[PDB]
Amino acid sequence: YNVFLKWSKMNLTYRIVNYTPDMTHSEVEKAFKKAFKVWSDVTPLNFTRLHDGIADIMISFGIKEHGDFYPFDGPSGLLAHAFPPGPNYGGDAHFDDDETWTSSSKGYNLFLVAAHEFGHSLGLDHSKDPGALMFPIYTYTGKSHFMLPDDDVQGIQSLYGP
Ligand SMILES: CC(C)[C@H](NS(=O)(=O)c1ccc(-c2ccc(NC(=O)c3cc4ccccc4o3)cc2)cc1)C(=O)O
Ligand SMILES: [Ca+2]
Ligand SMILES: [Ca+2]
Ligand SMILES: [Ca+2]
Ligand SMILES: [Zn+2]
Ligand SMILES: [Zn+2]
Repeated sequence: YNVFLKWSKMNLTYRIVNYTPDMTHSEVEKAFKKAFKVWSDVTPLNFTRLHDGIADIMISFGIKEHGDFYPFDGPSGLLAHAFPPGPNYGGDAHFDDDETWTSSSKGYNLFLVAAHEFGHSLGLDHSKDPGALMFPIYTYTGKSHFMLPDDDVQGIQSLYGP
């Protein structure tokens, strides 16, 4: 794993500011929740969704320039990114809506990206282990279950413990 500063608290909050047209509000909510559980199952980190106001990790769907000068690029290329732990933009996660998001395989599986992105949100950088979730390349397994690779368990736990 690779770490460049982690959250001083274990109970973090998150808010879904907007939704992509590719999935139902429910599909999106289910995918992010599951993504958060990936890290919550292996550390003491707890996540609570908020509906209004500012949360630690604000989740939004955008295109091109969307408020942080880290513009997206339309179809292909970048699909999403997040800021490391910290206030305001820190930990926030943005998803390029010029990409097709899905709960399955026809496009970018939202759960898998979001899980990868909340890795950054929590303080993790890219892995050198090709089978790691935090590896810089996205992949679909075609399998229903997702077990966080031992490497990311090691990485995440090196910052928050078991
Ligand atoms: C720095 C900025 C510019 C960069 N932005 S980017 O738009 O280029 C970008 C964003 C996310 C990814 C990405 C990488 C890896 C995954 N992981 C998996 O799919 C995955 C599935 C999977 C299944 C079993 C075991 C491990 C696994 O890992 C999921 C998504 C790849 C590239 C970044 O945040 O990575
Ligand atoms: Ca793109
Ligand atoms: Ca934030
Ligand atoms: Ca889209
Ligand atoms: Zn952004
Ligand atoms: Zn990444």
